[PDB]
Amino acid sequence: GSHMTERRLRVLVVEDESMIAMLIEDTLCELGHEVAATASRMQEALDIARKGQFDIAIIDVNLDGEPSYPVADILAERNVPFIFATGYGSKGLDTRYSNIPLLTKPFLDSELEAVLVQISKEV
Ligand code: BEF
Ligand SMILES: [Ca+2]
Repeated sequence: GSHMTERRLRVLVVEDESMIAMLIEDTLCELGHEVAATASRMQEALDIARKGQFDIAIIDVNLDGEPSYPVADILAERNVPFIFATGYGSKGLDTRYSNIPLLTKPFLDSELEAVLVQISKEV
């Protein structure tokens, strides 16, 4: 309807080290998001999952330890509006995006895709 949202856009992207940290400050720089998430954190990672409408969340890296806890995995068995990427590459996350913006944060076409494969969709 009319009463919608335009400032609730947030993206929580996390993983072991901070390689994802500044990797986010650049995303919000373009989107203008309010606050993103850096490094893997069970406390903040829970906010990207329990929120339900946090826009997007990335608890990548699930290898050499499978550090994804039941907060991201669960977030996958149902998949809401968001995106993800880990050593796996998304088994089949079903989001309202298109099942195309997913990966393992290999740094080369990851996060960018999630923001490039969308382009809003208003051509
Ligand atoms: F960087 Be998260 F290692 F996958
Ligand atoms: Ca990492």
